Amino acid sequence: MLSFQYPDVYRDETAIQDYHGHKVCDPYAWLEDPDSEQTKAFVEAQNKITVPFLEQCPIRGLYKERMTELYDYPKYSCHFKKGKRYFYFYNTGLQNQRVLYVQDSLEGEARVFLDPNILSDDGTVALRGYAFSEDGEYFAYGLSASGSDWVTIKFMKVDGAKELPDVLERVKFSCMAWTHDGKGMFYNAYPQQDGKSDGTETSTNLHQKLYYHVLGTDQSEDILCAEFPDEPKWMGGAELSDDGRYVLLSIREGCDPVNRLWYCDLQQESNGITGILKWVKLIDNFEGEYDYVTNEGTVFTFKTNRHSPNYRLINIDFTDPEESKWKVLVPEHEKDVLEWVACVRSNFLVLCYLHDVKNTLQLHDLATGALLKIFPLEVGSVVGYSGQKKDTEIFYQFTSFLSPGIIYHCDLTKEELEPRVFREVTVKGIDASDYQTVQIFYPSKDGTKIPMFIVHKKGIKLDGSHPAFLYGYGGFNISITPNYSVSRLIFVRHMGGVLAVANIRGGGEYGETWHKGGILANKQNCFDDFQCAAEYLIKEGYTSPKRLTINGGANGGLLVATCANQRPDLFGCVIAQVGVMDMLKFHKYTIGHAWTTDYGCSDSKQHFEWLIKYSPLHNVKLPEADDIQYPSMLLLTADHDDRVVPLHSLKFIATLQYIVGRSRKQNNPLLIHVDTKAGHGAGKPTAKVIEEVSDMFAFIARCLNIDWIP
Ligand code: PRO
Repeated sequence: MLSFQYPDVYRDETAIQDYHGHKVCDPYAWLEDPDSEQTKAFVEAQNKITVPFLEQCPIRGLYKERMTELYDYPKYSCHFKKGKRYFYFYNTGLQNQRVLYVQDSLEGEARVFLDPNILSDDGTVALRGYAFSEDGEYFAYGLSASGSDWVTIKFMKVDGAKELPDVLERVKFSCMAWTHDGKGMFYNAYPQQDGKSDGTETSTNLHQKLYYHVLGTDQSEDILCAEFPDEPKWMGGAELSDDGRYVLLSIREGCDPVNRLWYCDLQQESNGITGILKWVKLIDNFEGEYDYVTNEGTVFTFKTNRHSPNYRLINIDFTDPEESKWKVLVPEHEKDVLEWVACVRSNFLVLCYLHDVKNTLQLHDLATGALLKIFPLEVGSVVGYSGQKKDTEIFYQFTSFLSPGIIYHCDLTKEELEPRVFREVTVKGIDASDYQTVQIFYPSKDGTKIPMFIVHKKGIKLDGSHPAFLYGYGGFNISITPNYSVSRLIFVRHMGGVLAVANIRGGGEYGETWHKGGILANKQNCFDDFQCAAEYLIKEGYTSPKRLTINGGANGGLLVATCANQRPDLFGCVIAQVGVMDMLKFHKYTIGHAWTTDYGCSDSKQHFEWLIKYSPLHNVKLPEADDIQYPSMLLLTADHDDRVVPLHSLKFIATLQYIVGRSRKQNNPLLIHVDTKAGHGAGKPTAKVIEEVSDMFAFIARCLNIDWIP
């Protein structure tokens, strides 16, 4: 029969909970405890069968070698100036973590400023956030170990790259902002909690507070500047205005792009920062987002979505704060989303728009908002930018599906502006001209036209014979734009596959209306959109059900897992990374309470009724037809993923193996791989990234029996 046997997993049939009258059984509830011998044994047993399966066919080694070769290309970030020096991140190619360099001039020799690689043998300690003092002489940086969201903030004196004694603990989802007097830095921290705080715990994160750390002191001396004891879920991030006069507090609750905005005129403090600041509650509700751009005196420019779904720029004068008095600096565009805006060279605004899922970059006048210059870009994404108000030049990084980055530079002091190539890297082995990217719009179930990028070798016959890899996310106002992925291109070139990315609802591709189209009561829209994408690829002849692989991560993991339950006949392989699988209990762990803005919460009868319909953990069912089985599935998670606690995947795989894996007609494998010293994904070292993609494509290869193409 099969080559391996699924592990014995105890079913606690007494675990029954009542959700507003509906009895729900959770037989693997015990997997919620990561510290138990039972759970440890479970993980060990699952990995024991997954690893040999993935490593059996030599195609994995072929893929790993090719990935190690092709991924070995110089990787730079935009240069950015702080004080009298320039900084930039650079990875020579295969370093586990990118290194931060410093140079005293653009033509000067660069030296290593911060090398995270020497902090661990395996590169599992990574930089997570940083902040330079206004004068650029001091530097704060966060470090996370094993992929955890938890951070320890450390400090350095820039001149000489001197280590300082200051260390801040209990930092997570924190701001980092220095006051311009150079005395200290604002940051967020959570209260002491029982148990561990290393990324392996599941404990809910509440009561985050805003503190001020004076350089040269112990964290126990830190000043508490803002706290919301009556609102446990609020999170207040601080930033200083460009002139350093005001502390702007952005309070968020949940993941919607909205925030309260309070301010503190530092000059009005009785005796400096000594306790809870004299906050003026400018915007004291969660009805809209207000993202600070710059200010001229009391006139503050904010990027907002207040009655502007595609976003716009408005000016609020603190001296005449009523909404009826706000000035619209740059009106909302009928369809293009204003993604972000930066102020540079005092009176210039850099605006980045998303037009049909492709970026555009424009320069505008701060005083009038009028368009001054269009920066030419090919089809793709702007994924990096540098240029603060006092800077006189900008750098920006562009990427696409077929090419790594091109970093451009533009000296804004020249009357005739014209960006110039500053850095460009070419991957030897992947000739971009051999492939093509197309964008099509397909109708979903309800008729809504959804965009989808498709990348493939030029001149293929659309006869349905090609394996395909369809990616999707769908939620949280996140736009899935073009990105350079050598791993995916190896699938195209060496596995003869077709790549597709569906910009389903719930994302931010078409503004807040697109986001609202895939949340709460309408979450099913996401799944319908994605299923329709698969149907489009099949109908048009790009692939066939048995040769189609779907992939998503986190909320995207929820996407592909649900699609496997709803339309098992439509896919051949499903790879769900760090997915949210238990939609009834997600809100109980770590930062999960924040996702209720997209999903709702089971505590509500109304929400429960939406959730129970698509929750992956609660919708595993044998297909009715004798000729339909579940697709091959691979769940990927890690023991320090404190963003989406691994229990989601643990309970889901147990359920799949028991309900579906035991069926005689099920021949496709249902596996999970739980990595160690890793988390959700941010900061994952190069070595691990390579192993992961090798596991993914090896799985696809074995399940669909795809031959390697040298
Ligand atoms: O998608 C992610 O990365 C997690 C889970 C949904 C919200 N944030």
